[PDB]
Amino acid sequence: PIKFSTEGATSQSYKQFIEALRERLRGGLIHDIPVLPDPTTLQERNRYITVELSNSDTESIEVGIDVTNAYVVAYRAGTQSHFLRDAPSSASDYLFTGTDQHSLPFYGTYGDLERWAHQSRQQIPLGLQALTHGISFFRSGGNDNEEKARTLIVIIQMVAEAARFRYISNRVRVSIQTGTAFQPDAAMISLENNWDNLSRGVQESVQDTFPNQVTLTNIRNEPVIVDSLSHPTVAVLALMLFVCNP
Ligand SMILES: NC(=O)c1cccnc1
Repeated sequence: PIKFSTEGATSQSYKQFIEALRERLRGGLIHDIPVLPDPTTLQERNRYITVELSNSDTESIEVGIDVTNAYVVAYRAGTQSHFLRDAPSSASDYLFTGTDQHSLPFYGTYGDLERWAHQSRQQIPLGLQALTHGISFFRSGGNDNEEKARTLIVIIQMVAEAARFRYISNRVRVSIQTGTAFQPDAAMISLENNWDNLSRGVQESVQDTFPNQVTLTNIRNEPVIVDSLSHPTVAVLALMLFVCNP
């Protein structure tokens, strides 16, 4: 059980949490870049992990994560757990099996979460206070589905996206260090939207060239063409989705 506490959290305690998560998720290396396990050769008993997100010794939740794609597929508060509508069928066989499991009304995608939250990622603040607020809300068991979706958007980005992208983990680090919430910039959003694109480019590459060019967006809304392993933005990839072996 990997843990992160918001009580007196620091840039360092958050970084160590993300590092521990990255170490558990890594299935291997491709072109020196960590990659998640190949789902087709992964044993189901090794597929799902739990992360504990706590505000104090008395207030904590857990999130269940699919190691094949780093997706949050479920969360738990006490004796009750809740699974995303499109959770893999096997997720509930391994996660929170000693709870009453419930199906959430929305899919775990940004598309549906943003629809249910009535807010885009760009509009939802991130940082220690947003995470603290979300932990309390899930532990309280409130049935507001709009806030459930917003809370997952926060957790997903501060946990899963941070694990995937050094840019995002560092941005959240800065937020905790400075105690200043932030909204995801166009660079952060573009990375989230192109994780599988970048992973595929790296792994299908030939002579350091991506079969297909990936188009990212930088901080100032300008397109940045990415078609090779040497491209500076490629360094921000901490964990890749498995697409194919070389
Ligand atoms: N459900 C998730 O963890 C998720 C959703 C969208 C993008 N990345 C992760």
